[PDB]
Amino acid sequence: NKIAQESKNIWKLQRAITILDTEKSFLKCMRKAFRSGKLLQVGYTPDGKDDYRWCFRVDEVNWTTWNTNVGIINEDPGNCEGVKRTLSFSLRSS
Amino acid sequence: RRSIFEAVAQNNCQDLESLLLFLQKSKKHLTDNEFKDPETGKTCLLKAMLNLHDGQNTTIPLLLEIARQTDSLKELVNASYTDSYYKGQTALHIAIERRNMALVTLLVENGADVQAAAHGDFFKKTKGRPGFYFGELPLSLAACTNQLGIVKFLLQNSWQTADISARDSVGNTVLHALVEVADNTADNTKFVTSMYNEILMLGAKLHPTLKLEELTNKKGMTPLALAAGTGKIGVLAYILQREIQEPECRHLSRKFTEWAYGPVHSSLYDLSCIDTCEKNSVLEVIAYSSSETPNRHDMLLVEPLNRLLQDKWDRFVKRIFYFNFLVYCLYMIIFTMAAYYRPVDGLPPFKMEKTGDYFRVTGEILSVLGGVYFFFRGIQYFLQRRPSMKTLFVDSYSEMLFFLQSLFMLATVVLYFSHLKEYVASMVFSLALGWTNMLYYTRGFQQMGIYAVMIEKMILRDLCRFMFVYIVFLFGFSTAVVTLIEDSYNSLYSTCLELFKFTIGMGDLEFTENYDFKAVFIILLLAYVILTYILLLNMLIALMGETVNKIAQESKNIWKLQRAITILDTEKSFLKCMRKAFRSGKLLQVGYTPDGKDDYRWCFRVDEVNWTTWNTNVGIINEDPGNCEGVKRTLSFSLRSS
Ligand SMILES: CCCCCCCCCCCCCCCCCC(=O)OC[C@H](COP(=O)(O)O[C@@H]1[C@H](O)[C@H](O)[C@@H](O)[C@H](O)[C@H]1O)OC(=O)CCCCCCCCCCCCCCCCC
Ligand SMILES: CCCCCCCC/C=C/CCCCCCCC(=O)O[C@@H](COC(=O)CCCCCCCCCCCCCCC)COP(=O)([O-])OCC[N+](C)(C)C
Ligand SMILES: CCCCCCCC/C=C/CCCCCCCC(=O)O[C@@H](COC(=O)CCCCCCCCCCCCCCC)COP(=O)([O-])OCC[N+](C)(C)C
Ligand SMILES: CCCCCCCC/C=C/CCCCCCCC(=O)O[C@@H](COC(=O)CCCCCCCCCCCCCCC)COP(=O)([O-])OCC[N+](C)(C)C
Ligand SMILES: CCCCCCCC/C=C/CCCCCCCC(=O)O[C@@H](COC(=O)CCCCCCCCCCCCCCC)COP(=O)([O-])OCC[N+](C)(C)C
Ligand SMILES: CCCCCCCC/C=C/CCCCCCCC(=O)O[C@@H](COC(=O)CCCCCCCCCCCCCCC)COP(=O)([O-])OCC[N+](C)(C)C
Ligand SMILES: CCCCCCCC/C=C\CCCCCCCC(=O)O[C@@H](COC(=O)CCCCCCCCCCCCCCC)COP(=O)([O-])OCC[N+](C)(C)C
Ligand SMILES: CCCCCCCC/C=C\CCCCCCCC(=O)O[C@@H](COC(=O)CCCCCCCCCCCCCCC)COP(=O)([O-])OCC[N+](C)(C)C
Ligand SMILES: CCCCCCCC/C=C\CCCCCCCC(=O)O[C@@H](COC(=O)CCCCCCCCCCCCCCC)COP(=O)([O-])OCC[N+](C)(C)C
Ligand SMILES: CCCCCCCCCCCCC
Ligand code: NA
Repeated sequence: NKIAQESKNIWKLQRAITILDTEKSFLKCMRKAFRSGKLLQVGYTPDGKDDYRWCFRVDEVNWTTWNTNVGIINEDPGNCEGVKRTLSFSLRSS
Repeated sequence: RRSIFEAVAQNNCQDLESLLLFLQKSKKHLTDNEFKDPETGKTCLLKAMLNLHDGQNTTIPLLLEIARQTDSLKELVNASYTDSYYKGQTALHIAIERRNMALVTLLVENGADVQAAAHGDFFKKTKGRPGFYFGELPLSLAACTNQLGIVKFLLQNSWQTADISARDSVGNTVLHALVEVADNTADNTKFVTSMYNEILMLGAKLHPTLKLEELTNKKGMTPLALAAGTGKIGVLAYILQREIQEPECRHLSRKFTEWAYGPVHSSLYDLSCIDTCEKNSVLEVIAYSSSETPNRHDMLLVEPLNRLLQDKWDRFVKRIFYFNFLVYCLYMIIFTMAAYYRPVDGLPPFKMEKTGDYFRVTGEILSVLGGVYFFFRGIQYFLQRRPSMKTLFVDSYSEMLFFLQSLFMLATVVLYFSHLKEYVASMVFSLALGWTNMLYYTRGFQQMGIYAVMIEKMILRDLCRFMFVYIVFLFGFSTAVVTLIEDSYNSLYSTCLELFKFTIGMGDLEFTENYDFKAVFIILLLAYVILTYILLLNMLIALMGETVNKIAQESKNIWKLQRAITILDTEKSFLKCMRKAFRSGKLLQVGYTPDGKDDYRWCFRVDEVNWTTWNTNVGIINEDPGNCEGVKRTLSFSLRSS
């Protein structure tokens, strides 16, 4: 009754140590780890240069915060992965 | 060009007038079409609303001025993305997502078709990829965006009115699209049911002779059946308990009141598209659902579906089901005597000598008939449904075990005429399956049915997890024991068989002296009967208790679905026998159709009592002056007038 959630979270840590050891066992085999991510332009660095980062995408849905004039959206004009986007001349300026 | 999207992007309406002057001197028409952003199809208009600032660019008014003076205004507003991934997303769709009431007004003045189909892959069904499906049409975008002002606008603006009845690529109308977008969360459910009401009410003000909910998409699905086939319980609950108090939108109600004498009030639920209807019944779509199909088990707790099935149960299916249990018991009593009293001398088939040997053949012939019967009922279940390989093994646990029983029967026939003693091997399995399959017929009984659902769940989560680890340990230490044994229990079967005697409490810790190391032999069995008997069996009990605590309500709602599939199959088995299903309802006048004619509907009565809403000047009561079934009523000259 008590260890139901604790056992699920020891499991995910067990699986995690397997994920890491698998990565660390194959620095030579395949190449490294397949990088688990993508190098995306989130914006611009404060010195004006590009801010490219290895970033993980998580689609999310929200039925309460409808309007939310974000602006902080980094590539709105293309609205997905698709092909390369516009970068949205909003907040970024460089 | 390059600088135009730069200037349409940057809110700077000074350089544009210089290019109003430029495009004047060629044509503006193809040149804007040549100034569509390649690889996307963005003319300058779509670019503008993308890069807005506080709800206005201030180039959007100007870019309309370039297009109204100089010819061909339509090809700027009717324009859209050209790519296959945003195919058909006109600039009108943009204003609806960015929640700009104004720009929806501005564009529709200048054309901007309100029926532009946003075909693009971003705008298609779930796809397992990023995207938002709303129904491809701007009216459906507004409904799925919490823009009720933009809904009412696009239907009565002044110039071009949206079509409530129009369909998308997949045939889904707006209301279908309100079902596809639901996600079984409260705030979505609060909304979609609110917005489902308004368009559904609006479609009685405009186009008062349509009945939107009867509209079927490409897959022949209505918004109700699509809510039931896709697991949408909140929308289903809304559509089914729908009561609209407005006069000219009362016929669109679905939960009526027939009388209210004090706290008592008798409600009527329509049964259109729930009972054995034409295309897709809500009971069939719920009962015969694929296994993913979320909330299969909760969609029937939505009133009146419990009472409606419990009505069918108590009226014709209960008396038929108990006859099915009887004829199966007799069948099991007859295949059991025909097997108990089998020949034990010579090879099959076996000639007849005495009268006692005649009775069994009547029991053996008659026993094969049921195997043929339960064999075809499994072929019918296959072709009447076409279940996928997944659904075949994950929710059809009954039909598997009656069909499987049938296969051992026919194999018992193939071998009884092929001169082989292995008919007995199949014949005893068909018995053991058969008697275990009386646990099927515990589903006519609430306490025994729920009991047998728990048996199902225990087998699948608790015992299958158990028997993996137990067989790993068993075979594990078994090999370690027989390896140690030297010349008898020097076998892997007899050691695996002796190590299974421990769990059943029949384990000798000295079933061999034919070894050379005794510490090794007993440390290895103590290791076994601690990690299997003490630990893993008593752990199993602990897991079951955890399970029973959780599946209490889930097992009651798998039971009601089990019973429901029996109700439906009983109906569908007797299209010819009695007549159909006894109709489970009554044809009552709920009111008048908006064209003045009678609104007769097959409706289910539910008496209800209320000790809080005492006064409730309903008016929506449909036959108050007679206050019950009784004899025919007055119809109550209130709200109805025809
Ligand atoms: C490599 C091997 C290849 C094998 C290929 C072929 C495999 C064929 C068998 C597969 C199954 C083998 C047994 C293990 C699985 C579990 C069995 C069990 O509990 O399923 C309960 C079943 C429920 O019904 P339903 O389906 O209507 O319920 C569904 C269901 O709840 C669904 O989730 C709901 O969504 C849906 O609404 C609802 O409707 O209830 C009965 O089936 C009646 C009771 C039956 C008795 C239950 C006890 C155990 C029976 C099996 C043991 C038989 C003993 C004799 C064996 C002799 C030979 C060794
Ligand atoms: C030829 C002779 C053949 C053998 C004799 C049998 C012949 C065939 C017999 C056919 C008739 C079936 C029994 C009907 C009993 C009355 C119904 C009733 O009111 O039940 C009550 C409970 O009662 C139980 O729960 C009883 C036990 C249920 C398990 C099955 C017993 C079957 C009896 C025989 C076993 C034979 C085994 C096989 C033997 C080979 C009501 O049910 P409930 O719990 O309230 O749930 C109902 C659902 N609801 C409440 C949500 C609405
Ligand atoms: C040799 C070892 C044998 C057992 C190995 C088993 C595999 C190893 C590990 C299993 C547990 C981990 C896997 C989980 C799978 C989840 C997906 C799923 O649908 O699972 C289903 C079956 O999942 C099974 O694993 C059942 C497979 C065997 C069926 C029973 C055969 C009899 C076994 C008897 C023991 C003797 C064995 C034979 C004699 C030795 C159960 O999930 P569900 O029903 O969907 O639950 C929710 C239902 N709902 C969505 C409608 C609410
Ligand atoms: C699902 C079943 C439940 C009921 C059974 C419960 C036990 C598990 C069932 C297991 C099924 C396999 C049984 C043994 C193999 C077949 C016979 C054979 O040829 O054996 C050979 C292999 O000799 C060994 O010592 C065995 C080596 C490993 C074989 C099994 C692999 C793992 C199977 C899964 C293991 C479980 C863990 C993983 C899965 C959870 C020799 O041994 P023998 O048999 O004597 O062969 C004749 C030799 N003789 C000529 C000298 C006489
Ligand atoms: C939904 C849930 C309910 C339904 C459940 C449905 C059924 C569930 C159960 C399923 C289990 C069915 C197993 C097969 C049939 C019995 C074995 C057999 O035929 O033995 C024969 C041959 O056997 C061998 O030769 C096997 C050799 C490997 C031993 C491993 C299996 C031990 C069997 C027991 C494991 C118990 C494990 C208990 C826990 C799993 C007899 O052997 P023998 O000729 O006298 O001696 C040869 C010895 N030697 C060849 C090895 C040297
Ligand atoms: C979980 C992780 C892995 C764990 C690994 C664990 C294993 C580690 C251990 C490894 C060592 C195992 C023993 C090696 C062999 C010794 C000799 C032998 O077996 O028999 C000899 C003597 O037989 C006897 O019965 C006399 C006593 C023998 C020594 C007993 C040591 C007990 C250690 C307890 C340690 C507890 C460890 C608890 C571990 C939790 C030979 O004589 P026989 O002909 O066979 O005897 C029959 C005649 N008689 C009836 C007169 C006796
Ligand atoms: C409430 C429910 C549960 C309780 C009651 C359960 C049922 C009654 C309880 C127990 C049964 C008691 C024994 C029966 C007689 C022995 C066998 C026999 O004579 O014929 C054969 C098999 O028998 C059959 O296949 C069935 C028919 C038997 C013959 C008499 C008519 C019975 C009708 C029953 C109608 C169906 C059942 C009733 C429903 C319609 C024998 O075959 P043989 O190869 O010649 O073997 C020699 C046998 N002898 C030497 C002994 C002769
Ligand atoms: C010596 C003895 C003297 C006394 C004799 C006493 C005789 C005693 C009586 C019967 C003995 C056995 C005869 C066959 C019936 C087998 C059992 C059976 O059908 O159970 C069914 C009841 O069945 C019914 O309610 C209808 C009766 C069967 C009609 C067809 C018989 C097969 C003929 C050939 C047809 C070939 C073509 C097939 C298509 C027509 C079970 O009900 P169900 O609702 O189906 O539920 C099970 C299915 N499910 C769980 C998977 C959902
Ligand atoms: C889904 C499938 C398609 C469905 C639609 C169409 C279905 C087909 C239509 C009609 C039915 C016909 C089916 C084929 C029967 C062929 C004969 C036969 O099986 O003999 C078996 C006998 O039996 C035994 O040895 C023990 C009992 C097992 C028999 C299982 C048969 C049914 C399948 C149940 C599966 C259980 C396992 C799954 C559950 C755990 C095998 O042994 P044998 O051959 O007699 O060996 C000696 C004889 N020999 C020398 C000639 C070799
Ligand atoms: C106990 C039921 C019958 C067991 C034998 C099966 C083979 C067929 C027997 C009768 C012939 C049927 C066509
Ligand atoms: Na014991």
